Amino acid sequence: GASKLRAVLEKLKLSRDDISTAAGMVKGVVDHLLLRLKCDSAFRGVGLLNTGSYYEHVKISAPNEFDVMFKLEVPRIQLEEYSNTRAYYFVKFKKENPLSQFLEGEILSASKMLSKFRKIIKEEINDIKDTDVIMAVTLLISEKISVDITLALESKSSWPASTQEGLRIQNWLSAKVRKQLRLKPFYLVPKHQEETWRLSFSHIEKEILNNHGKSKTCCENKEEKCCRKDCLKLMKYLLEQLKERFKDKKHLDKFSSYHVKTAFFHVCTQNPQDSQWDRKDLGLCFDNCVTYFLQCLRTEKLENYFIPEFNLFSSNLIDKRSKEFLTKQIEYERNNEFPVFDE
Ligand SMILES: Cc1cc(Cl)c(-c2cc(C(=O)O)c3[nH]cnc3c2)cc1F
Ligand SMILES: [Zn+2]
Repeated sequence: GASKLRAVLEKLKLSRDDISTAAGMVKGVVDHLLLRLKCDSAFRGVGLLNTGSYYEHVKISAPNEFDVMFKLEVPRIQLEEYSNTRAYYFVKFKKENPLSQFLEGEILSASKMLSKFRKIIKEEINDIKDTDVIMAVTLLISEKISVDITLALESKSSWPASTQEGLRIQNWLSAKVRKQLRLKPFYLVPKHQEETWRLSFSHIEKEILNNHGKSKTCCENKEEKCCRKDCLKLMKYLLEQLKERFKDKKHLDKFSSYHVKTAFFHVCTQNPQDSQWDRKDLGLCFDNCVTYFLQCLRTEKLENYFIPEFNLFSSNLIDKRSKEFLTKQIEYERNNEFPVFDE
């Protein structure tokens, strides 16, 4: 039952001290690269974007994966939507800006900026090579710790129209809160071909996770302890284990913590009351997350949390057989009392 899930979470709590030291190994490399990129004309206004829990600047995507986001303040920015994709945009300017070396008429080239960014990193990684670190931009600190670095364009302007019906937290976190979060900046990340940038809102996650209840006092006292974070921790861990178990057959390579997070938060909108997340119902709640995620896998529909018209589970992004492989693996883990959590 819930007892089994609790022992998994307690096991995960002890490995938190090893990924706090690993977060430090990542922070040293990132601070070294930041003062290196800041001396450059193009990356003069480069800064670190705080997205997670460790130092705020470092995030976690898998047992050894780390996510770092380098922001770049881009004032006087005009966005042009690409072929009604709702998430992808061309970057255009409204004077003598430092970003001028990557322009092609009016369109700011993503590949041209990511080339200079990647080269400076590849250059200082060989400079301070007395700390084992090798190669959007992925590094590997001491044959174990993997770190994915992302160059983001910060826009302090209002969120584009595609987001209007996104962040449906009004009935959970409130309308007052949605308005305040929508006052925060948004980020543009190069696309994974065209010179387009994708809307990123990863920085908003830390805001909601540390203030996740309908009640302001959620998880501040024993009498109001919910199982929201625990369901996300268990949903994330389930995929990490499945990805490790089938790293041999490549079908789970496209699926990430991002898909697990999106689906979990959609269940938060679905279940806005803290009573729908009681700590005694850990098993029941985790299953509702598993069921919605399996419904997403089967229907080939997982909506971006900030852009409803953008499908993360589109045939274009992830193939149907990759989705059916995860559907049958999870369905099995559900029908075998989760043996991937065996200890
Ligand atoms: C409630 C909520 C839910 C989600 Cl899913 C995200 C979020 C968004 C992006 C993004 O690119 O837009 C992510 N990219 C990597 N992890 C990400 C997490 C932020 C939130 F505030
Ligand atoms: Zn809570």
